[PDB]
Amino acid sequence: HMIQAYLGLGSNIGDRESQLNDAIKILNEYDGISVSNISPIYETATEQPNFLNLCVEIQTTLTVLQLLECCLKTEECLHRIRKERWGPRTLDVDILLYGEEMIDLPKLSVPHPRMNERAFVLIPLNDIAANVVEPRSKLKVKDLVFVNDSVKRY
Ligand SMILES: Nc1ncnc2c1ncn2[C@@H]1O[C@H](COP(=O)(O)CP(=O)(O)OP(=O)(O)O)[C@@H](O)[C@H]1O
Ligand SMILES: [Mg+2]
Ligand SMILES: [Mg+2]
Repeated sequence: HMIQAYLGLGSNIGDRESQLNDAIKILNEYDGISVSNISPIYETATEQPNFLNLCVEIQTTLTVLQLLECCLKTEECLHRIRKERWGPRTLDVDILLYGEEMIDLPKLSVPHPRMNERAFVLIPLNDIAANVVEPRSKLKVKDLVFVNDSVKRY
């Protein structure tokens, strides 16, 4: 049946905003995934560009492992098609939450085990998932989010 999940997307190279918008486009077009909500974008502040990050709410009929493959194929797709002969990767797609489930595999940890210490994740996530419970801490997102001045709305 249909599960609600949250993804975190980040990019700090090229047309960063396009990367993010293209990742969302691709994800929305996999079978078993539809994008139901999108956070605003945030910028986070040595000489390489700042990250843009956002969070995405999806409704999916996929298993969390199938969802992981979709995320990685999306990273892979955008990367392969980059102009620049080599360089740092263009896009990170991380699974933040999958229902209220906890998953501990070598290849997969959900909830993302570092989300709670990252404002560039929590702040955008709080814009679309304030009342969702993070099952490890058993706190809601809105109870975890904190102010961080280095994270600005873009
Ligand atoms: N919640 C999650 N979302 C996505 N990948 C995860 C994950 N938990 C574990 N992984 C695994 O970690 C591997 C690492 O890929 P990367 O994207 O380069 C880690 P990262 O996002 O750069 O750092 P981070 O995990 O601290 O954000 C993936 O191939 C995947 O199998
Ligand atoms: Mg990451
Ligand atoms: Mg990752």
